[PDB]
Amino acid sequence: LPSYVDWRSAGAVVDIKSQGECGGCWAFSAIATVEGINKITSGSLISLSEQELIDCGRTQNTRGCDGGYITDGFQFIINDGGINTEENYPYTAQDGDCDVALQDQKYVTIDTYENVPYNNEWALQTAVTYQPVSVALDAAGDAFKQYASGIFTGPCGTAVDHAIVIVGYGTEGGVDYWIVKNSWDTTWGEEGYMRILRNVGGAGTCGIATMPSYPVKY
Ligand SMILES: [N+]
Repeated sequence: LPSYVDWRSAGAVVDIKSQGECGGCWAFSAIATVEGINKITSGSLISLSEQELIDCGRTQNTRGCDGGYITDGFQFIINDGGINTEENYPYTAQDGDCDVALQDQKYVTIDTYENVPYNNEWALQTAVTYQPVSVALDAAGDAFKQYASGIFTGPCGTAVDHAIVIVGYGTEGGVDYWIVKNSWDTTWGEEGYMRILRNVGGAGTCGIATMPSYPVKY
């Protein structure tokens, strides 16, 4: 595998978004990876609707702004036969009525999704080499909330509660890192992104390797 991977350099990452107070990061993350795979496969980068997942994708324990799971985001897209764009069904940071006319308007599709073997940074690295990957990490501590720059090393636990997207990896000064796209606007981290310590074992830094998944588009 390569020593550096950055999906931004390949035109496969939409500009940073901001989720506000709604706890819909599960949607932010699933959408970011679907945007990525769509670019890779079709050659065109389109910003997709997190709002549609929040409003129309409620299922089991995935309940809009109340929280949910990345995989239920992928499953919504699969079961619906597609997803609409950010421009057509814009984000409001609220739990709303699913707009069915907009739900029926489908521009991008995926075929299935896969889970990366949990707690295995090598398997995660391999997956990131081919496409952006969705992950969840423990973002509850102030160190995470306060992050402004550098390769973050913690402190943080491994009981995940915030979904984000890995868009690459690299090494600098002998220190391996993952490049993470967050949905907290460009005013958090390095213009909206974070570099976080890689190859630490087990669940990874802040549990970043404990529950990865990615969409598949043949
Ligand atoms: N849709």
